Parts: sequence; C-alpha cells; structure tokens
Amino acid sequence: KVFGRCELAAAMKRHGLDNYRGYSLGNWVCAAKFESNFNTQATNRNTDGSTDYGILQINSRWWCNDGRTPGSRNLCNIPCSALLSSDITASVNCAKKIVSDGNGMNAWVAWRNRCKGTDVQAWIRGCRL
Ligand SMILES: [Cl-]
Ligand code: NA
Repeated sequence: KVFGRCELAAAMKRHGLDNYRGYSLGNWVCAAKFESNFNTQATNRNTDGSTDYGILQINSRWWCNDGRTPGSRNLCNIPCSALLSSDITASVNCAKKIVSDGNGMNAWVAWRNRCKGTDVQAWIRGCRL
C-alpha cells in the first residue's frame, strides 16, 4: 500500500509512535517518506546481502528473518514479509525495538541525513490527528 502523508501520520499516532522515546510524529513520517516513499512493499538489497523491508526499510541482518541472510539475527522475531503488509502493526512494533536499542532514530540513514535538524513538524502540518 502507498500511504498518503496524513493517512500515515494518523495510523502511526494510533500505533503509539507520537513522542515514542521522545520522537515527535513528524520524525517518523519524515523517515518513512525518505526510506520507502510511503510504500509498504518497498524492498532494497544491500551490498552485504541483507535486504531492507517495508515502510521503514527494516534490515534482515538484525531485525527480521528472510531465510537468505546467513548468520543474521531476528531480533523482532518476525518474517521480513510481515513488514510489507498494508497493516503497519509489525513495522511499528519492530521500529519501537530499534529506536530503544541505544542509537535512537540514527539507525535510519535517511532520518539522520534528511530529517534530523530539520523542521519535522512540517510533515504533519494540515493533518487532522
Ligand atoms: Cl534518543
Ligand atoms: Na535475519
């Protein structure tokens, strides 16, 4: 599913991401925009043979099992295919584990390089939440 900006913001708030670990909703919408273009089916192969899955481009080396990343961990205890669902529940629950791991949202390259230090509230401007 390709979400709209305010549609995604609303679903992300319903799932408890607003101010989770101190990260305002706009941070999560900004990250999703630049990681996946709001597309739950986005996949990207990395140079290390791992693959990123879903709206937040969660990686198979650490967080999910795709059956083709040898010597990888599955810290969210989920098949990577679950992160491609139109329902973002699995992506949100796994993201809550990643952001609590110690590095916050710096785990997401696109957040650090395109959202951090910007006016992220602009991403939720005009949305009924
Ligand atoms: Cl933090
Ligand atoms: Na894995």
